[PDB]
Parts: sequence; C-alpha cells; structure tokens
Amino acid sequence: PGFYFGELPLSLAACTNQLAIVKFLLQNSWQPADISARDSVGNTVLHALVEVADNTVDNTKFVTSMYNEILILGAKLHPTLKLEEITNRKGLTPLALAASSGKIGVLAYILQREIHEPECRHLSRKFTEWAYGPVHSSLYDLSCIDTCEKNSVLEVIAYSSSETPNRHDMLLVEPLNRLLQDKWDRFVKRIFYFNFFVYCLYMIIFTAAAYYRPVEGLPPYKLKNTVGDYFRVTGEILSVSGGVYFFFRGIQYFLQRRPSLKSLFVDSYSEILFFVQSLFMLVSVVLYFSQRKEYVASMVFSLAMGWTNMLYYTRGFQQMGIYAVMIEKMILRDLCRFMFVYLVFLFGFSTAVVTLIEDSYNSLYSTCLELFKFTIGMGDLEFTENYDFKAVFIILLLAYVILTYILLLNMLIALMGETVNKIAQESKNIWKLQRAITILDTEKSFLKCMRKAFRSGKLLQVGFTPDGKDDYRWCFRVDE
Amino acid sequence: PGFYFGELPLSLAACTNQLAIVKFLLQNSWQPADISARDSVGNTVLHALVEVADNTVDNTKFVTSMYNEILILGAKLHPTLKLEEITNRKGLTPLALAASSGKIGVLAYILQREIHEPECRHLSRKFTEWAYGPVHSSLYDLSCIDTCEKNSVLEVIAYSSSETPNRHDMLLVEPLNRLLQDKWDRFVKRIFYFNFFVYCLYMIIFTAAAYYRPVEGLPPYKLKNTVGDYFRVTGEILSVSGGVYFFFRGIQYFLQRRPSLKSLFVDSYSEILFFVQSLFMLVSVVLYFSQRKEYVASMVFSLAMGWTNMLYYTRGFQQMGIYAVMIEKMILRDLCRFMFVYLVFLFGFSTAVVTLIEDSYNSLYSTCLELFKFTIGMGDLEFTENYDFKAVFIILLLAYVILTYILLLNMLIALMGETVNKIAQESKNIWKLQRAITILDTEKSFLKCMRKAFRSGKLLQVGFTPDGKDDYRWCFRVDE
Amino acid sequence: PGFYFGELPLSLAACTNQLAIVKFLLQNSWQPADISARDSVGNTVLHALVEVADNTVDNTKFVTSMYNEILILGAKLHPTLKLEEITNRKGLTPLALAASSGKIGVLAYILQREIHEPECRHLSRKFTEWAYGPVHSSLYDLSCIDTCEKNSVLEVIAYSSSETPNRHDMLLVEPLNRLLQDKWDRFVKRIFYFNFFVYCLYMIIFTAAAYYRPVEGLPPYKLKNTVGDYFRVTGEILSVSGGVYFFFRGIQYFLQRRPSLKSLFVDSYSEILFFVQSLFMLVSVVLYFSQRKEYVASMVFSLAMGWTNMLYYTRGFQQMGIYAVMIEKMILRDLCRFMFVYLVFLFGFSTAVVTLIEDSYNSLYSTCLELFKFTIGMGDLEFTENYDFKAVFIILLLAYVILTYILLLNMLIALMGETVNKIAQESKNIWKLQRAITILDTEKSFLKCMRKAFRSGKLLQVGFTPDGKDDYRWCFRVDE
Amino acid sequence: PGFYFGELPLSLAACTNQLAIVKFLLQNSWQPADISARDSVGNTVLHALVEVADNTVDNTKFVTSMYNEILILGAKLHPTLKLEEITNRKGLTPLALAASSGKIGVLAYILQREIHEPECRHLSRKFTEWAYGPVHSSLYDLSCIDTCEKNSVLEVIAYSSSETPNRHDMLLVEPLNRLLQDKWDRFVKRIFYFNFFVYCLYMIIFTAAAYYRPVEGLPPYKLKNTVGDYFRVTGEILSVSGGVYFFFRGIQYFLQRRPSLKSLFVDSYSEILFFVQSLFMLVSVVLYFSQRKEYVASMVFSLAMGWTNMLYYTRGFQQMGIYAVMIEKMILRDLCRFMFVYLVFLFGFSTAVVTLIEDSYNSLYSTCLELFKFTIGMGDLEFTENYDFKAVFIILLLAYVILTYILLLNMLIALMGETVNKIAQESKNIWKLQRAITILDTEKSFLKCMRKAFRSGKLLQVGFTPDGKDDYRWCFRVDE
Ligand SMILES: C=C(C)[C@]12C[C@@H](C)[C@@]34O[C@](Cc5ccccc5)(O[C@@H]1[C@@H]3C=C(COC(=O)Cc1ccc(O)c(OC)c1)C[C@]1(O)C(=O)C(C)=C[C@@H]41)O2
Ligand SMILES: C=C(C)[C@]12C[C@@H](C)[C@@]34O[C@](Cc5ccccc5)(O[C@@H]1[C@@H]3C=C(COC(=O)Cc1ccc(O)c(OC)c1)C[C@]1(O)C(=O)C(C)=C[C@@H]41)O2
Repeated sequence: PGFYFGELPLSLAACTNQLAIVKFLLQNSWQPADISARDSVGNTVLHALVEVADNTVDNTKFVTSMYNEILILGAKLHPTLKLEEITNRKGLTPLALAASSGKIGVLAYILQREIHEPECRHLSRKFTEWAYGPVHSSLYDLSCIDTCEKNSVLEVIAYSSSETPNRHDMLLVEPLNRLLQDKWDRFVKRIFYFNFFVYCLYMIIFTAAAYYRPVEGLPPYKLKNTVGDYFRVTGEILSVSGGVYFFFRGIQYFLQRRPSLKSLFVDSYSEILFFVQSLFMLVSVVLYFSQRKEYVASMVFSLAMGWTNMLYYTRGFQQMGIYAVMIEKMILRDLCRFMFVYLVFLFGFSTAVVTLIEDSYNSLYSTCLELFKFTIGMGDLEFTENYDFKAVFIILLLAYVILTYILLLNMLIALMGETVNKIAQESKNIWKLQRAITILDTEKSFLKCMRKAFRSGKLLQVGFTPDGKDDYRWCFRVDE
Repeated sequence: PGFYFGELPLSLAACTNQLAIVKFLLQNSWQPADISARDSVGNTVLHALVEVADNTVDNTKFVTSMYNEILILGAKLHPTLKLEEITNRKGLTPLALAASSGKIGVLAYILQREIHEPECRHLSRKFTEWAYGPVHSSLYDLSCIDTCEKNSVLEVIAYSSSETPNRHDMLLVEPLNRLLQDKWDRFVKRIFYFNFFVYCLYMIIFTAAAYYRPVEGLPPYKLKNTVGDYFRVTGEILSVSGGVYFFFRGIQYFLQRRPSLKSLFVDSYSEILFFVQSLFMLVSVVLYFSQRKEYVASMVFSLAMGWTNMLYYTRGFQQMGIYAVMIEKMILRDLCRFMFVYLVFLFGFSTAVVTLIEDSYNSLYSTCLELFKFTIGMGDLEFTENYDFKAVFIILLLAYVILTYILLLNMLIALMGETVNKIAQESKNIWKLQRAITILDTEKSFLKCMRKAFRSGKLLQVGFTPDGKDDYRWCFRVDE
Repeated sequence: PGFYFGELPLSLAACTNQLAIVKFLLQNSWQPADISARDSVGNTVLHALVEVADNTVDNTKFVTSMYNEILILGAKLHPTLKLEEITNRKGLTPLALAASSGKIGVLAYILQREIHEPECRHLSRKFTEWAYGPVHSSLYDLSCIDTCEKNSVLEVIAYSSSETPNRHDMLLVEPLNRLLQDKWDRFVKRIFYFNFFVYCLYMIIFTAAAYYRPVEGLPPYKLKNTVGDYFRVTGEILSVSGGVYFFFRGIQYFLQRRPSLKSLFVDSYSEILFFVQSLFMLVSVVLYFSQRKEYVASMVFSLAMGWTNMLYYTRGFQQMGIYAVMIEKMILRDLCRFMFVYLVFLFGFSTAVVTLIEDSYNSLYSTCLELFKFTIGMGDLEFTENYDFKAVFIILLLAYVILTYILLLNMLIALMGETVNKIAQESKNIWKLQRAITILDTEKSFLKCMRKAFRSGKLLQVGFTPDGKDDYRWCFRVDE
Repeated sequence: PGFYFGELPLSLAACTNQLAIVKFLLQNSWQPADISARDSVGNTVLHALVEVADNTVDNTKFVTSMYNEILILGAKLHPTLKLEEITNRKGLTPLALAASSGKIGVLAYILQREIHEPECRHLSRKFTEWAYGPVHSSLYDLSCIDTCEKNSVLEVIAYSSSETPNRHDMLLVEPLNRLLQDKWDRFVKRIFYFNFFVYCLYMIIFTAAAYYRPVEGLPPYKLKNTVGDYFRVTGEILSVSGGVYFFFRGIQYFLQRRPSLKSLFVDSYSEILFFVQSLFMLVSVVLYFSQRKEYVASMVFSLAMGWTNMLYYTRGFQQMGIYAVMIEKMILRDLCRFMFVYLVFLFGFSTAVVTLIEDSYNSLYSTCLELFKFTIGMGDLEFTENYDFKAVFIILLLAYVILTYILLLNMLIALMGETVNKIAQESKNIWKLQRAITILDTEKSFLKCMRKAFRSGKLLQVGFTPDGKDDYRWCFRVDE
C-alpha cells in the first residue's frame, strides 16, 4: 500500500486524468489548491505527473494535456510564484526529473510548449520571427541546459547510469540536437582534433622510446652525453608524463561521477581502459627505478593498450565510430558467452588427450596449445607417433575438430550476424551520445579559461513577462 | 465413417457453436441435461469442450463462452457435485486435458475466470484486494498446479513428449510464470547453484585422479602408504561413486518418465548424455578390475564427456542458456544432413584419388585423412610425387577443394545463419521450459525431507460457497 | 497485328468481361452461337478463356465467372456434345492449356467445380458423401490425370520446360497434392527405396572392383582361376552393366522429352549427370580393350561422379532433399558468376608475379598454383628468396591476399547468405516437383507389367447425367 | 533575411498552391502575368515550380496540377510563344532542371503529359495510335533526348555528380527505359562486345609480350632478325599503343566532364583506374628508354591492373554486373573502416612484441609480417625460442589472435552481410545507370561518322498545331 494521495489529492487526480477535482480545488472557500507546497518526500505535483508517464501515445496525450492545464492553472491562480523552478529532495526540476527518468514525451512538451494568450506568454518555449511557406525561423529561449549551476540537462542525460530506458533516444529532439551540432561545429571540433593529433604524437614518441630501450639488464641505465641518450630519456620523460596525466584524469572522472560498480564495466568503458593503461605505465616506472628487469614486461602492456585506445578517437567520425562501437559491444556482451563454451570444449578434449597418451606433448599446457591450434587452421592430426590406443586418440581429435572448428566457430559467425542485424540502428544513437559526452567534457575543461560558447544571445526575445520587467534567456534560433 | 454425435449432441452443438440446444436440454421435462454422468469412453462433456479448441480467436471465444455457460448451468442444476473434478479414463481433468493437448486459450480461461454473482462465486479464479491507478493487487486461488496428486499442471506440461503444439508456450501465462519465477527466487536457485558447484568439484577431482594414473601396465595397481596413493585412490573412489550415482539417477528418470524411443533422442537429451557418461565410467571400472590395460580408453571418453556435460548447467543463466540450447539444436537436427553430404563428397573423391595412384598414401584411410585436411586449412596439393596421370590427379583435387572447402562449408555457414535467424525467439521459451523441468525435479527430490514450499496460504479468502462451508485453496498474490 | 475480333467476337467479349454479347449470340434466330466449332488456328473459345488469364484476383474472378457462365450456356444449347474434350491444333484441352501455361487460378477452379442443379451437374468436380461439422468427406471424379492417353495433366506440368511461371506452385492444390501423396505412400515409396539400395550396392561393387585393379600395365589382364580374379572380373562386368544401363536410360529420357538445349542444363540436371557418368564408364571400357594404360584415367571420373550422384536420391527425404537442391542451385547459377571474378584476379596477379621474378616457381603454372593456395590457407608470403624488386613483389602479394582472401571470399559468403534467405521457400516446392517427377517415371516404367495403381474406383457416384447413362470416372475420396 | 517575394508573387502562389492569385494575375487589365520574362537570376516561373518539388505524393499532385494549369493558361493567353523552351542562366529547360535536380515526379509528368482539347493538343507528350483492350500503342514525340544541342536529358541524368537524390531512379520511367533498351538492342550491343573482344586481345598480347621480356639487364635490347624478336617488339608496340590510347581517352573524359575532385573518387571510378593503368604503362616506357632496369617494376603494375580492369566490361552482363558493382562498393566504402581498425591492432601488438623480445625477428617489419600471417591461417605461436618473459609474450600473442582472427574478421563478415542486404536493390539501378553511361559514350564516339540511330521517325502524328503547319519531332512508339 501507499501513494501520494495523502494530504495531496491533486497528484492522484492528475494520475487519474480526473481534472474536475483539479479545477475544483482552485479557490474553494473550504480549502484552496495549494499546488506550490512541496510534499513530505520533497517533490511537487509537477514531479508526480512526470512519474506517471510511459511514452506511449495515449499516456503521452493524457499526461501532456494534464500537465499543460495544471501549469496554466498554477500561473493564473498564483502569478507571484513559479512552479517549474521548485526542486525535489535531490534537486531535480520537472525538466530534470523527466530527463533523468527518460520521459521522452514530457521532455518533448517541456522544450516545445507555446502560449497564445496574454499575460502568460512567459510559459512558451518556441517563438517565431520569420514565416515563409517552405521554411520558418523559430526560436527557443531555453535556460538550464548549458549551465544550470545545479545540474544541466545534458549533464543529467549524458551521465545517467544506463538505467534510463531512453538513455540515448531523447537527444534526437531538435532543441538539443541542434545545440549539440552547433557546439560541435563552432569550437569543439577543433579542440577534439587537436587532442587527437596530440595523442597520436604521444604514442609515436612512446613507441620510439620503448623500442630503443637499452638492451643491457639491471636498470636504471647511465646516460651518455651523446644525442641518442638525450632523445631516449626525453622520450621516456614524455611517456611517463602522459601516463601520470591519464592517471589523474581517470581518477578525477571516477570521483566526479562515481558510478555504481556494476555500471562501471558496462559504461565508462573508455575511461577504465585509459586508466588501466596509466596503471601499467606507473607500475612500469616503479619497477624501472626498483632495479628490476621486469619493467619491460609491464611497459609493453601499456604500449599494447596505448595503440588500441586510439579507437577511442573514432568517435568524431560517424562513418567509422559506428564501426568502432561494435568491438566494445561484442567484447562486453558476446565474448564471455562464447569463451566459456570454447574453454569447456578445449579443456575437456585437452585433458582427455593428455591423460590418454603417456610414456614433449606430455604436459597439459602443450596439448592445450596444440588443440587451440585447430582454431587458427594449423592443426596437424598427427602430433604424436607410436602411442597406445591410436584409434581412440584419432576419434577424440576428429570429434574435437568437428565440434569446434566446423560448428562452434560457424555458430559464432551466425550469432554475430544476428546481433549485428539487431543493432543496426542502435549504434548510431550510441555514437551521438558518445559525441554528446565528448562535447560536455570539452566544454567543462576548456583548457584556457575561455567560456564564450553561449547560444544565439540574451536579447529581449519574449517581452511578455508577468511583471513589467524584461526577459533575458540566451535565446537560440532554428530555421524550420 | 462415424462421428461423436452418438448419445451426446452437445459435442455437435459445440462443434457448430449452437448454444440453444444447451439451454433446451438444460431442464426439459421430457429429459433434462445429465451433465454429471460420464461418457462411455470415460470422459465428460467438459473434456469434449477442451478437445474442440484450436487456440484461434473465434474458436477461443466460442469454446470459452460455451464452457462458461455449461459450468454455470451445472452449478445451478446440480449444486451438490463438482464437474471439473471428474476424471476421464486416463485420469485427466479438463484442466489437465487442456494442458496435455496444448490448448492455450482454454488454459488461459480456466486459471483466469471470474464471477460477479452470488451462490456461485466459488468458481472465480482471480480476486482483487487493492486497486490503485497504475497498479492493482490481484489474487489467484490456484490449486491442482503444484501437487494435484493425480496430474499436476506442471507435470503435464513439462513432461509432454514434444508432440504438444504449444509445448513451451503454455508456461508464459501469468499464473504459471509468476509461480515458477518465485519458486526459482525463493529456494530452488540456491539448491541449483550448490549442485553446480558440487559437480564442478566432481569433475576437477576426476580429472586430477585420471591424469595421475600410474603409468605401468596391468591393473590393478598396488597401493603404497605414501600420501600420493591415498589421494589417488580416494580420487578414484569419488570418481566411480559419481559415475554410479549418475547411472542410478538416469535409470530412475527413464523408468519414471518412460518416453517413446522416438522422443528419447529429441527430448531427454541431457539425461541420455549423462547416462552415457556413467556407462563409460562403469565400463572403465569393469575393465579396470578385469586386468585389462585398455580401461584407459573407456576412462577418457567419460572424462571427455564429463567436462562437456557442464553445459547442462548453463540452463540457469538465460543469456547463456539460449546459447547452449542453440548448440544442442544444431548438433541434433542439422548435423546429420551436412555430415551425409560431406561424407559423400569426401568418400567419392578419396576413393577416386586412391584408386588412381598406385605402385604411404596408398591406403584408403590415409587418403581419406589427407582430403579431410582440406577443410581445416592444411591441404598441400602435392602430397604425391612421380605418379602417373598427374593432370588427372590435380583436376580431381582441385575439383574437390572447390567443391567442399570453397562452397560446401560456405553453404553450411549460410544455412546456420538462416536457422539462427529463425530460432532467435524460440530459444527463450525453450530455456524457460528447461528451467521449469529443473524446478520440478528439484521439488521432487528435495534432498532432506524438506517440503515447506507452498503458496501464500490456505486462509479463508473467499467464503462465498453455495454451501456454508469455507475455502482453503493455498492462495497466491500477484502485484499487477 | 492479329487480334480476336476476326470472326470470333466471343473471345473479345471474354477479353472485355461483357456477358451480354455472349448471351445475345447464344441462340439468336439471326445466327446462334456456334461455340462447338473450332477456330482456324485449331483452338476453341474455352482455350481463349484460358489465354486471357493472368492469375490476379480480379482477373481470377472475371475469368472464373465468365467461364462458368459460358460453359453452362454451351451445355444448355448443345446437350448432345461435350466442350471441354475438344482439343486444339497441338492436342491440349482447356485443362491441359491452363496447366501448360501455368494458370493457377483457372487450374484451381477447373478441378474444384460444383453445381446444385439437375441435368447439368455432370460438369461438377467435387462431390460430398459424408457431412460432419468440422470435417466433410468429399470426392473427385477427376480423370485425365494419371493416364489420359493423349497428354496427362501431371505429364504436362512435370515436363514443362521451366517457362511456366507457376512451374511448381500449381501442384500444391488438393486434387493433385493428395493424389501424389497417396501414390507415394502406397507403392512408389517401396520401389524408390529399393532402387536406392540397389544403386548403393552398385557403387560399392564398382568401388571395390576399381580399387583392386591389377597394378601391372598393358590391359587387358589375363584371368587366373583363383577366386580373386573371379570376384574382380564379376565386379567389372557388373560395373560396365550398370554403365550401359544408365546410358540407355539417359538416351531414352532425351528422346522422349527432347528439351530445348537451353533448358537442357537448367533442367534435366540429374539425367545429364548420370549420362555423363555412363559416358566416362563406356569410354573406360573402350580404352580398356584398346590396350591403353590410361583407361583408369576415365574410370575414376566415373567413380568420382558415381558417389556424388548418390545425392540424387536425397529427393525422397524432404529434410535432406531440400539441402541437396540448394547445392544444385548454387553450383549451377552462382559458380560461373564467382569463378569469372576469381580467375581474373588470380590470373592478373599470377602473371604479374611470374613476369616480375625471372633469372622453380618460374612457370606460370606453379605460380598460378602458389597464389591459388592463399585461398585454402597455405600461402607463405616468402616462396622466393634473393630476387630483384622485392618491395614490389611483396606489395603485389599483399594486394592479392587482401583482395581475394580477405574481401572476395567473405563477400562470397555474404552473397550466399542473401541468396539462401531468398530461396528459403522456393526449394520446398522444387522438392515436391522433384518427387512428382520421380513418381511419374516410377509409374511409367513399373518394371513388371503391374499397373494396379488406379484411384478409389469407378463407382456410379453421381449418376445425374443429362442422358440416362451412368458415370464411371475412377473417383477419389478426400476427407476434408 | 531574404526571400523571392520581390516582383514575382507567382512563384509564391505556386509554392502555396493558391490558384486564385495566378488566375487573377493572368490577364488583368491593370497588369497581366508576364510569365515569359526571366527573373533576375535568369530563370522563369516554370523553373520555380520545379524548384519547390519534393517527390512526395501530395507535393507531386500539387505541383503537377498547378504546372498543367499554368501551361494551359500560357497556351490560351500567349499562343505566339512557347514557355517550356525558355532557358535559365545556365541553359536548363524545366525538364532539364527537373532532371538535374532529381525531380522524379515532375520529370515523370512532363514527359508524359496529355491533352484532350483542340487548339492546344500540340503541347502533349503522349499520343495514342492503336487502342486494343489489353494493349495499346502510344507514341512520344520527345525532343532534347538524343541530341538537344545544348544538353540532352540523358546527359543531365548520366553525368550528375552523384549528389542528386534520385541519381538512377529517373531512368526507370518508360520513355527513357524503353529507349535505352532499344538502343542497346539495336546497334550498341555489337559495338560494346566488339570493344570487349578487342580489349581481351590487347591484354593477351600485353601479357605475352611482357612475360617474354629479355632477361639480360640494361635496356633497350638490340633486336635480332629472328622471328621471336619481331613478335616481341610488335607486342611491345601494341602494348604501348594501347597505353597511350587510354591516356588520351581518359584525359578527354576528364576535360569534358570535369568532376569536383571529391566525386572524382566517388564516381568516374572506372576512368581513373584505366587512366592509372596508362600512367604506369607510360612511366614504364619512359624508364625503358632511360636505360634503367626498374621499368619492369612499373610494367607489371599495369599488367596487374590491366587484367583486373576487365571487370569494367562486366557491365553489359546484368547477372554479373550486379556482382562487380558490389565489389566496387565494398572497396570504396568498407575497406577504409576495416583497414584502420586492423592496422591499429596489427601495429599495436607488433610493436609490443618487437620491443619485448630483443637480444631475425628483431625488425618491426618481420614481426609485422608474422602477426599479419595469423589472418591467413599460417601463424605458429612459437616463432621465437629461449627469450625472456615468455609468459608475457604468449599472453600478448593469444590476445592478438583472439582479437583479430577470431573476432574482427568474423565481425567483418557479418558487417558485409548487413551492407550487402541493404544494397540488394540499389545495385540493379546502379547497373542500369552504368549501362546508360556506356550507351551515351558509345553514341558520342560512334567510331566511323555513323549517326543513323534516331527514334521511330518524323511522322505527322499530332497535326494539332495552332498554326496550320505539321509536327516533325522524331516520334517513338511504345506498345503498352
Ligand atoms: C547424442 C549423442 C549420443 C552424442 C554422444 C557423443 C558421441 C557426442 O557426439 C554425438 C555426435 C557427435 C559426434 C562428433 C561430433 C559432434 C557430435 O553428440 C553427442 C555427444 C555430444 C557432445 C557435445 O555435446 C553438447 O552439445 C553439450 C551439451 C549441450 C547442451 C546440453 O543440454 C547438454 O546436455 C548435457 C550437453 C560431446 C561428446 O559427448 C563427446 O565428448 C564425444 C567424444 C563425442 C560427443 O553423439
Ligand atoms: C554440370 C556438369 C556437367 C558438371 C560435371 C562435372 C564436371 C562436375 O563439375 C561441374 C562443374 C564444377 C567443376 C568443379 C567444381 C564444381 C563444379 O558440375 C557438374 C559436376 C558436379 C559435381 C557435383 O554435383 C552435385 O552437385 C551432386 C548432385 C546434386 C544434386 C543433384 O540433383 C544431382 O543430380 C544427380 C547431383 C561433381 C562432379 O561430377 C565431379 O565429381 C567432378 C570430377 C566434377 C563435377 O560440371
């Protein structure tokens, strides 16, 4: 049991689409409609009527009409008090809550509503200046999207923990899509490409420095005044510098976002991979000054990861990022599934073969390798000669080949085909979301105290305030 | 010739959906309706009502309406006796018959009917306790589902011999789905995982014991007081103990179910595989004490099967269970086809090549192998030098390679693509059924004389019987 | 030029769906309708009504209704003579013309007529004997199907030259489907399986005889009285006997059907393959007695073909026959398409590599082979050492490998996938047609002067002729 | 700001679909509608009403109806001058603009428009001569298709820079499709096949000449009077002649068309490939007379390209052209995506392995090769023995193999599958366009001052001029 009816029937009325109670509570001498007071849980009716939504057509029309009517009534009953600005216990506005919960219909309303009545046109979002046949030039005077100073809308959407059912669908709406596209086109694109080029130089320097490590053992290695040593040690210093930089940026990301440790591996994939690179790099430098030879064994892993992480920058090239996301999705969702099956078969037949033949392929490891080799097309079928029960041996090997090489790999290919069909359209939206989070971090860091990235301007766009004062809302024009 | 009209026109009325005869026969002074007496073949009219169904929309409405009307009239005319409780020649109730024959519409009715009338409301199934806007709390008086003591519904569905057209679709209805989900969530899950862990330890012990068999010939091998021999012989005793355990459980499964020996290989797949493992294990121990060297040959097959059978426990993880099911389907129904085609090609070209070249690759076996190799990417195209008719030889080999390696394997990949596409959604229902049968065996065995797994309780929820007595039905709540 | 207005307005009326002209021309005192007289090209109006059909819904209803009306009127005006039995210049009845042209709508009508009037219901096809609610037991008096003694319907459909747009679709209609199914179930199945077993013994004997050919040269080989020679020569005699038998079978097929030499390779596939086997076998006999050693070079090509032709008998096992059909389709229509491209690439890069490197891989043949090997996963990339322009060499080889191994073969796999998707349903109908042809030849040959394979009997089922005589039509009962 | 209201509201009526304004402006005594005068940008209202089109159903009907009305009014008010003939600043007619911009609806109308009114029927396109029930014989009097003397519509469609949304759909309309089919059937097909055969002889001669280059160094090589040298030098002269011919033809293509240097690789693929062949050929002859041995390194590339370019002639065989075009698409669109990913992985693990193991495989090149080999199924997993950190080495190699061989290549196969499915239909229209461009170039060149390839003739089929004169328009008959 339990609901928000208690001490607040308006919430239940709006949930129930029974607007008569809502209009009845307005100004009754028995008891007026106190929409403006917050409930015990901290939220308001404007948040409750957001909770009802489920994005379906009938629910969309119900909740949209209910919200618009309730908002107009709030405006006319209490012109001295705004309702959309009142935050809940956590801090979310109805805009913020609808975004966080992934209520695409209510979002579509909140960023596109319009008024054709006097003394309340401050509630409209869309405004028109030029009106031609094929095309119109409308304007959005949205705030609380670029920098709301509590939680910007894009911060709420981009950093959701993948639990929002419309995690990446809502960003396709025009009032956000055009903003992201413009932010990309104006200044973010140059910063991002510059970062890409800087990283590529970083990996080239790291590869060159590592490849020319001095071959004698027992580090550290005394430097000579010759030029090769200045180049090498400079390359090393640049390499470790890059590593520690990534370490700090990774930890800053984690402390700011703090995902749930189950989302940590199914989101924030890129940050953990970069962080792990930096961890290997720092373990390497630690072992390097520790007078151990083993540091190279760590360095290469960073190197091996470093080049691979270059795929992170394929976001920013849609035609290629749409490919690059496939590896993330398959390595996360499909590799564990396949690898358990494959390791079961490999271990089963490998133990059978290795226990069968005993008196050079007498280890379990060597035979695990030899039966792995049938998956890369180098099995030989005669890796042992003059051994007992050879008929049984060959039956086992051919059973293995038929099982894994002929069937299981082909099952893998077919399943990847089906999954690729099932994510034909999803990957594009994932790419757009990846561009969005790229843009957000780009704006957040900004590298040089430069913040001149506002919308089309703070002009007196509306001029119909309920007070006699003037509006300033950083408006933004769209040629529809 | 012949029909079911004889001495029962009500079956014809249902076949034509002519309801007037029902009410006409109801209480006619010439002869009333004797609903309560059984037919000559043992069954009742309500069973005939079940047989007529075909799960389609119009047939569903016709059969549902006629069934409900007949039930109400049976209540009104003969309140002293129940009709659903009367069994047929085999023992099935209309519930049980509808389940066994796969009559999903009538099943959906029987467990979801409702009454809004006095003195017959005991016939209602669904009941309501709380009624909110978005959610309602309903209640079912499900009985004769968990343990009806003649034919439980789950017993009938789970153990159908795969001939029921809706074999796995019946379990999707709420009154069964929620029961299975709760039984899984409550206590079955821990028992199943415990079994899984126990089996994994079993296979580890078996592998370790077998790998370290003593290398000298002529078993049995005299034990030393050193610790290695105590460990090895203990491992052997545990291994053969597990084998005989599986033997007994397999034979118990067969005697309790007794499938039809055509269903035996397309259902009961897991049981026969475990049974075959145990047979190899027991043959191994028989040969072991028989002073035979070749017990190894029977050991390893069990070992090789043992690890493979671990995929049985992949039911229990849906995201992996469907994958293991796909492998089962491909090995069962698709392999025989391809293997016949492939063996025809391999044998044709192998016997042609071996008869061509004669004066080391002169056996049919060696050449069968050499041409098999072209599938796994290790054919050489020059495995013979200085032999007659080399042009003809090479034409044959290239014809073979073009035929099988280039085309037939690609035909296999494409066909697996179509089949995987065609069973993407069926496998989910197969997994759910494979969990249902697991749950049923879990309840049946219960390991420790613990049976406290009943539904929400036998409280006097309804109490609206035409007699003054009370209801005790092991209720069950659903948060709709 | 040329049209249907000339001296036959009835065909034009049919083209225009205007029955008024038909009834007016029917029995006018100025001139009645001479429907029964044949046109100058040999055909009648009933054949014209077939020509106008195009299998669409509206065309179906138009042609069906107008045909029925015209036929009833022809019966009423001229009860002394039948109209459907009058043949055209070639010999086809309207049933035969509709079948040969592939007019599925008219075919469905003509075999399923029904009349509820006296003195004309002799023209109906379907008759009812038992009438229950869900099932009825009807009968067809259909003749001119099994043996019409001029051109049976099944002969017309089965032996069409693949130009019929509904070549295999029309056999799904019940009056033919049930006939074929019963003919299969009754006696054909045993003959077919017997043939299959006989052929399998034939190939086993041939393989054994060929494998043990005497190894010395210069045939023929003098026989010894020892048992091995009696077995070998008996096997040889059986082998050649089988070859010549197939030779006669193939030539009889060609002379009876006489396809068009463009249909010859896209239909009659199985017959030409068996014929080619027999040709190689007879060539081997000729060379054998010609004191040539190279007879073996022909014998193996029979042997290699012989085993492969066993796939012909997969018709008769639907689940496997469909798969063999898919292989036939691919090897016919996709292999030329692919192999042109592949041979172009192989020849281009092979001649480039061979002209590049000159001073053991210096022949065009050896290099054609070496670059072929990259398809089967055995290319080495260093098959030449110490040769000029090695950079150019390696660029060419890697260009080749990237082109064919990585891209072309994967593209072949993808296109086979799409084609397989596009023929999922066609192949089933091809299988049914193949079984139909099997049945027809089985009935035609009949092996022992046994022809007791008629339909349900010539009983006087209808007996409502406009004359006082009785009906004898070899009826056939169907329990619908 | 800015809009085309100024001094021409007729275009605004057209884009607003308000016939009142255009009818009122038509012939008002205050001011008529001066349709015939060009606007400031050079175009007329007939072009404006094309500009607003968007090929949708409603837009199609609006623009079609209004265009027809405007033309009729032009006929009635201004019979002294035609309006469709007035060209814009560039020179396009309304049909030319509709085609160039890809306006399939208006393009379909404007070539098919018909009038059932006297004194203006001269403006119709379609005319009917024979009228049968199932068939009709219509005629098109279209001009400005074969030779417009400014720009034919086929030149407009064929040479669009791939940016037109209906690039290849416009050729599906009857007056163009039938015309192209007939042009192909009449005389073009023999010319094309003759060209194909000539080219095949050219490549055979080139291959033979190059293969038999004299093996001694230091070209040029003194000729002997023996026949082999006359054959070789003649082959060389023919080869270089072919090369220079292609050079001139390619540069003529570029200068006539002059694409945009971004479409230069998106279209004109075939021409640039042939041109590149000729460039390699000319570099080869330059180096040949330059007394350099390196000329062979250029020769082979031409040879290697030469054979490959034979796929250009696979247009002309539709059943194979659809395959060659898909190869072109994959090499252009999919190779860059995959090759970046693959090269990143190959380079990352190659540099990791090569820096790990140092003391023969110490080069980055050799290891880059060795890890490339794992794609073609010849990796060994033990290409180094007795090296430090072998556990780390093997972990890296197996990580590489699992990453690329097992996953990346299979994902490539699946992605090619989805892409080829998404272009199942587009390849057909691409082939038809590729034949259209062939036909147009064939007519342009014509090889021998032969131009007798007009339409069905200048018959006086219309004869409904507002003057008393006759129509001569090179008509063309279509038997619908
Ligand atoms: C059906 C039977 C009786 C079966 C028994 C043996 C002979 C088997 O080969 C087959 C046929 C075969 C032969 C060679 C290659 C593949 C398949 O499939 C199984 C049988 C099948 C397998 C593979 O089995 C599986 O798919 C695992 C599995 C998947 C899903 C399940 O629900 C499951 O139930 C326990 C088991 C492994 C073998 O037992 C094995 O290790 C050896 C040596 C042969 C395999 O015969
Ligand atoms: C169509 C003809 C005349 C054909 C005859 C020979 C040369 C053939 O190669 C082909 C072309 C070819 C060549 C190399 C590889 C594949 C195909 O296909 C068959 C022909 C085809 C095959 C494969 O045939 C089949 O698909 C079996 C089959 C399937 C379905 C059937 O209905 C069927 O009817 C009997 C046979 C085997 C060969 O006869 C053979 O063993 C050799 C040495 C070459 C094969 O030419």
